[PDB]
Amino acid sequence: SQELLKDYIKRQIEYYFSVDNLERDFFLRRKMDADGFLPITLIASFHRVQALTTDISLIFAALKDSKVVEIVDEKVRRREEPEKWPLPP
RNA sequence: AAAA
Repeated sequence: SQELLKDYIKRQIEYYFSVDNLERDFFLRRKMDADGFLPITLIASFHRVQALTTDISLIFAALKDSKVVEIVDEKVRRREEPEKWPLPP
């Protein structure tokens, strides 16, 4: 239900944080802090996430599971080697 | 917003 919806949200966001996407996603990388973190509310605005939900708690819940990303407070980053990805704004 |  919401469980199915959470799975779609989780895999969509995991794609954004995949190496294959990051190698070409200059916008996302310019919005990273030096440690790789982005506001979860920024990710929430992306078209394919917004299509699935506008419920921020479901977005947080969907990412709690994830082995691809790490959450610290309101921010999210790729778990593996996040500091290699940020770019100048 | 060529899955920012």
